[PDB]
Amino acid sequence: SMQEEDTFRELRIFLRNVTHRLAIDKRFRVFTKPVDPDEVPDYVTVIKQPMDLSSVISKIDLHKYLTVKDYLRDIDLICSNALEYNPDRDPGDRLIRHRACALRDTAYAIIKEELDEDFEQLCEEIQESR
Ligand SMILES: CC(=O)N[C@@H](CC(N)=O)C(=O)NCC#CBr
Ligand SMILES: [Cl-]
Repeated sequence: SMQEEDTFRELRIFLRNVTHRLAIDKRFRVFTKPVDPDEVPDYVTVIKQPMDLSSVISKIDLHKYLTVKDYLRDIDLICSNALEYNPDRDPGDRLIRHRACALRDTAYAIIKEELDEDFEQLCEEIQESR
């Protein structure tokens, strides 16, 4: 229905705003664009589902997220990809892990404070009805 389409549009506006707030944070610059294959030729071979915030915006606009849970799965990938690709004890890898964990924690904290649970439940029930 049109009411359902209005629900999903509101979801996309909410998700674009959360993603923009993460993307303008200087800590998260490395996560704003795909990894450049030049600098990192082994990336695309180790990490089977690369994800970054530009890809998340593209997904929102392609109507790929019908619930906040689906969006958080991709935020979780940005975090877990960095834990997997940069697991060493040296400071460069520790800094990327701490930034990727902080992204994830920040997205979850904004959603805890600003997503109404009944709005998410509605999205879940429309998605399940399709
Ligand atoms: C290269 C690397 O090992 N670290 C990555 C972090 C990552 N897990 O995507 C990085 O900082 N951005 C890509 C580049 C380059 Br230069
Ligand atoms: Cl830096």
